[PDB]
Amino acid sequence: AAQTNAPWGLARISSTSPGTSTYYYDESAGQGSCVYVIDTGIEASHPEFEGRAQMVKTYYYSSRDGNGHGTHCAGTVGSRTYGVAKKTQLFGVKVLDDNGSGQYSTIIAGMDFVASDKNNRNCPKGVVASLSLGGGYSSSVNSAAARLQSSGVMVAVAAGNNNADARNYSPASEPSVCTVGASDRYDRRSSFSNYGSVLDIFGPGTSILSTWIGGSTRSISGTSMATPHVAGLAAYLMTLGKTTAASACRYIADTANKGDLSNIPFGTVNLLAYNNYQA
Ligand SMILES: [Ca+2]
Repeated sequence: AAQTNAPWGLARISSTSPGTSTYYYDESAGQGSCVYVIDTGIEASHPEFEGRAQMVKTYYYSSRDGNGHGTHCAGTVGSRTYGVAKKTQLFGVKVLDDNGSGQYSTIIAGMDFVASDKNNRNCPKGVVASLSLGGGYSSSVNSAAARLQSSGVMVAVAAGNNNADARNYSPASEPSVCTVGASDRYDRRSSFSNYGSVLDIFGPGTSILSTWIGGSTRSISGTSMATPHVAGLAAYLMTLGKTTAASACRYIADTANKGDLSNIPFGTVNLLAYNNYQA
């Protein structure tokens, strides 16, 4: 399949080089997979989700996304126009309030929720979780992410937006999950992107168009935006078979565009998420 005039990040994920604008992908499009977006929620009624999104959990007085961040991330995973895996099922877990804040205890509860909740969902091709959030190093937060991964969920987490070594942030610093840095449309490391040995992969993160609340769209930037490209890619690859939750981060790294990004600090992987789709 070919989507013309796609957001640059989608085109990038299916290209051996930067500067094209058509997204190419296998028509299966993540059908039969599921992605949990653990964030401020998802506006499930957005036409871009086509009934494939739903809220499954909140820790606040509402499950509504009153921020937009979660809706944007979900859009990059699986919206019809702005998404990587255009046929995946999207499950919203609201661990962040409408200001985008959340206590680590609530975030941990959300991760353990997903590890159990997947047993209440139909995801024959596999389960992914996208965590576009983080804070300072916490062994408890890292351990929760590790449990989620161990339970059979492909966990993708944002590296963070501090232009610093991600070793000092959680869940970014958890070795067993897939830690995602951000790049721009000219294949530069995004200026805010964290880096370091704990990173596994980079994805498009600067000026990313996606869904927003009130049935709208907007372009924003962050490792928060890179993460759902990788989460969607994992879901897509899992329905193709290609890989599994336990192996998807390694597979994505194995098949990535290599050595193409600029301003990657010595010691950080130079790997850009790539679907290796041959039309
Ligand atoms: Ca990691």
